[PDB]
Parts: sequence; structure tokens; C-alpha cells
Amino acid sequence: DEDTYYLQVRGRRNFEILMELKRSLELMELVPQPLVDSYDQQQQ
Amino acid sequence: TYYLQVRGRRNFEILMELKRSLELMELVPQPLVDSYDQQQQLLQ
Amino acid sequence: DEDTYYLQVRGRRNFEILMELKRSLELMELVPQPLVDSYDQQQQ
Amino acid sequence: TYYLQVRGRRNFEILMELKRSLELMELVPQPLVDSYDQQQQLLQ
Repeated sequence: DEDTYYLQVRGRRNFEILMELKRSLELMELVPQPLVDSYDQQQQ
Repeated sequence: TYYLQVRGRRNFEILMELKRSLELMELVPQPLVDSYDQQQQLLQ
Repeated sequence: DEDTYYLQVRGRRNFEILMELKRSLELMELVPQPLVDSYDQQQQ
Repeated sequence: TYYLQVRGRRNFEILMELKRSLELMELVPQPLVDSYDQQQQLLQ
């Protein structure tokens, strides 16, 4: 997750949907690794 | 139309797939949308 | 898009987010091919 | 917790990636969430 990309979307609600997911996808990179590995282990 | 920026190739690809689905949904013949939503209300 | 899959999620808002996207992803299969191909052509 | 059902392997995979991001977001140390949201308010 190093390079940045622009995205265009039509529709205010579509924009808000995508922004909520952009936030979650970018924030997940900040979870400390032991917490990620645990989450992933339990999802089995 | 709105812009957003996202960091990371996989994140961009996911968001693009979703953008495509949200915009294509507007091209579905409306009776098929109506049927889909009715079948779902029947279930849930 | 033939087999069906169950998904569990924690959080009412997370559930509503995912349901909105599930709907768009399933509905996009119903767009007539000439409309899909056109949309995809113009996104270049 | 809620269930949903989705038709199609690629659709399931997308929704799973998003479910993971939404649930992992809750494990991010809150000051890092705060910083992220501040940097975004600075921009937009």
C-alpha cells in the first residue's frame, strides 16, 4: 500500500459508500501485526 | 461526480470493482430490480 | 455467479454496508450485455 | 452478528475483503484513527 490512485464516481450516496470503505481499507494497514494475526487465526 | 484518492493497488482495485457495480446497477432494467428486491423482501 | 456463499458480520452498520454492496454486485449480472460493453468501453 | 448470502465466488471474495477491513478497523489504536481522520479533514 504505497502508491496512490484517483477514482471518480457518479452519485453522492455512491461517493459516501466508497469513502466509508476507503477509510476502512486504509486504516486496516495500521492494525498492529499481533492483532491482525489473531483476528485472521480466529476467522478459521 | 466526485473524486477520491486511495493508497494501495489492491485497495484501488477493490474500490473500482465496487464503483463499477454501483454504476452498472443504474443500467439494470427496472422491472428486474423490482423483482430482485421483491424476492429479497420475501426472504428477509 | 452460480454458487451461493454465507457471510457473517459484526455490526449493524457493517451489515447494512455489505447488504448495499451485495445488492449492487448481484444486480450487475442482470445488465444486458450491450449496456455493459458500452459502459466498459467508455471507462477507458 | 448478522448473516447474509451472496451468489458468485468473486462477489463473495470482495465482500469478505470488505468485512475483514470493517472488522479490523475496530482494532486500530484509536489515536491512529484520530490522526487519520484529522489529516482527512485537513484535506477535504
